[PDB]
Amino acid sequence: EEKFFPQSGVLIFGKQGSEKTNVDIEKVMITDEEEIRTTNPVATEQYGSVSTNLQRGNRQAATADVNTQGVLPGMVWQDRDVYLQGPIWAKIPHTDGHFHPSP
Amino acid sequence: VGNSSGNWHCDSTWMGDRVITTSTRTWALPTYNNHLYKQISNSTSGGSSNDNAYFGYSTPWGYFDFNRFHCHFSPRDWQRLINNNWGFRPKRLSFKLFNIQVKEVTQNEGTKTIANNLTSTIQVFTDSEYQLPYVLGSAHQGCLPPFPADVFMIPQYGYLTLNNGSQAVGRSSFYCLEYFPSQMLRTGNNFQFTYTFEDVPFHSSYAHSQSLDRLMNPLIDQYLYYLSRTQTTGGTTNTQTLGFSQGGPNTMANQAKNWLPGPCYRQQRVSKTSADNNNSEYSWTGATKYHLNGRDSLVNPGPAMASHKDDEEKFFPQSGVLIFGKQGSEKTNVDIEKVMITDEEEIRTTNPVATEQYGSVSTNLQRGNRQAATADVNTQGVLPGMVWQDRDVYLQGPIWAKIPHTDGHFHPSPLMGGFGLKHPPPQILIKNTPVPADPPTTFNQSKLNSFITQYSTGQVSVEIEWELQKENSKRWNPEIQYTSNYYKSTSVDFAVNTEGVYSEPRPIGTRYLTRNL
Ligand SMILES: O=S(=O)(O)OC[C@H]1O[C@@](COS(=O)(=O)O)(O[C@H]2O[C@H](COS(=O)(=O)O)[C@@H](OS(=O)(=O)O)[C@H](OS(=O)(=O)O)[C@H]2OS(=O)(=O)O)[C@@H](OS(=O)(=O)O)[C@@H]1OS(=O)(=O)O
Ligand SMILES: O=S(=O)(O)OC[C@H]1O[C@@](COS(=O)(=O)O)(O[C@H]2O[C@H](COS(=O)(=O)O)[C@@H](OS(=O)(=O)O)[C@H](OS(=O)(=O)O)[C@H]2OS(=O)(=O)O)[C@@H](OS(=O)(=O)O)[C@@H]1OS(=O)(=O)O
Ligand SMILES: [Mg+2]
Ligand SMILES: [Mg+2]
Repeated sequence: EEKFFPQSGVLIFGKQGSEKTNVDIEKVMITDEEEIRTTNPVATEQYGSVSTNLQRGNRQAATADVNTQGVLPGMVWQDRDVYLQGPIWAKIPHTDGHFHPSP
Repeated sequence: VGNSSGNWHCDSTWMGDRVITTSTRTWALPTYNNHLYKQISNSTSGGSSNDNAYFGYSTPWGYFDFNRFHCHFSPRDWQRLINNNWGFRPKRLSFKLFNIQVKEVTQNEGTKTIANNLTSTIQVFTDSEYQLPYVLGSAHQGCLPPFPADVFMIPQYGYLTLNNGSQAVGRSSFYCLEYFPSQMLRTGNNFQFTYTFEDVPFHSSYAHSQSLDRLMNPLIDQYLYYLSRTQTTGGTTNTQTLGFSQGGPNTMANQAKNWLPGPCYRQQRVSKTSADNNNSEYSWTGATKYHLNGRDSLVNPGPAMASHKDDEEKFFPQSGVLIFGKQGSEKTNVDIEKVMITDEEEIRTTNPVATEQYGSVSTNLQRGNRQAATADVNTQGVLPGMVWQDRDVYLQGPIWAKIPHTDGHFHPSPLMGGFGLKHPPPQILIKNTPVPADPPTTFNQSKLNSFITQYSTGQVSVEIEWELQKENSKRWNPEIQYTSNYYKSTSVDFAVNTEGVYSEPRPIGTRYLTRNL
């Protein structure tokens, strides 16, 4: 699925000589993430499917779809890549509640 | 008898990075259930279903309720701490109870007389191993008098175990503290012990200067682009094109950010005015609640959230924040006139608004034939890239809590705000020595029930050492501070009405000092 990519999911880098607006795909270099398809799901894709209520001998068994999700124990992933044509490090917000402050 | 136990030591001190304070007060200790245990389950409930099920007992003993601030600190000092330091935590603690006085009481023909019975004694201890159900942290009332001169009584003690509504599973334990060591103490005999905390992140007592959405410079743009043109507004043939833009000093909303708002949970937006609320009883129905073993229940005093957005003073989460009735509030249906609802117009920088939606996500997969769907997202979970700040302090509230000794826990920061500990300060329990009344002259197989109604008093000492972080910021402009309104009022704030009974005009938070995010 090279054609499709997250609308705002990844990064965009215009080749040398790009104006400020409405430039075309001809100029930028969109970041393909066909690499993490091992651990991390696809944002453009659904995530899972869960039970809707409680099937029974009279009422049919429902199966709800799950697009958005949260985190739970038993989950492992890998943050975004590097892209030297991009940022190198970031700044963590000095607050109290933070989690896996990976950029 | 011919000697007192300990002076009255109750003041505050600011040695700088530390601040020691203690509160000396007096109490009273009445007998209970006539020194008898009880089995309190939904058999004494009288109404509730598997929703308010409870199976526990009632111990004749009592415990201490000093888990608050307005009862440990004075108003001014609180102000002192708040307006000066960014963060703080508790370091050391001590406890002393003495000058005990037992007074038996006879009741001859409605004509009762209170004499003194020094011959008696008392027994009290502390649960270090945390083998007893931690009760505090539930923020039950009957706390130390948020005032010094007034004395009070120690609340009885009762706990609960696993239960199947009106009954209990075998896995429903049973406890009896009288199976523990207790510093048997007679009058004239003093009592003291010592405790120390462990490391805990200082409650971030500060307000942020910027916001997640606005932490980026304006004068510049982002060499990074984004999809700002799905179609081509080149006329009436708005085909499917791909225009892109960068960090517009105006399009900063569409700009690029690296962090994300903390987790959330959708609440029901109510209002302080009446006519703004619909006309239906959703207090227990249209409310935000969870489910557990059928025992469905609320999901607050809180969540990890901020009350509302800008200029929405009228609306507040239904059950999102705390509620504190001014001095002199009954048990039910009192009106908004009495309580002091907690406004959270402070965290609108990091944490979203529970009464508000959270986000909006793609529903399926747009295409040239089928339209692009956009689903709404009220509830959420947590993910990397999320940062927030737990609830505030509210000295008219809890001070710390108790972490459940389990395996799986996460950011055990309390939902009632405050501090959590894997090994919290113990629970103090006391009882009056069972004085068996006149026993039968001849033998009897049964046990003794007859006693002498008696109680005692004494002084509660509690040294709380404190750590702090003061504002070192170069905020050129005068940040905001908290101060009693400088005008003239009839009854001064936190003052004693002409009847000695004093109250608190308003609740107080910490996030005051403008700390750069
Ligand atoms: O307790 S639960 O609501 O969770 O559900 C299990 C039992 O509830 C029923 C009936 O309710 S009861 O008053 O608690 O006994 O719920 C299911 O049916 C009720 C009304 O149905 S019924 O024809 O009288 O049995 C509906 O709603 S409600 O009770 O929640 O107000 C529910 O269905 S619907 O999708 O709105 O049509 C349904 O419950 S649920 O929404 O799935 O939770 C009985 O359900 S049943 O198993 O499907 O028949 C259960 O009791 S039972 O008599 O043993 O069946
Ligand atoms: O594989 S997916 O289901 O995820 O979707 C992409 C392709 O599936 C279609 C058709 O299905 S196929 O049998 O796998 O080739 O799904 C979309 O349409 C199907 C039935 O449509 S169609 O007219 O025969 O093309 C619907 O359902 S289902 O296949 O899941 O049972 C879906 O639509 S609906 O909302 O229920 O009406 C729809 O898929 S989805 O629910 O969005 O996942 C084709 O979809 S399309 O791109 O919208 O046309 C895709 O294949 S395609 O032939 O290349 O288009
Ligand atoms: Mg239901
Ligand atoms: Mg589908």
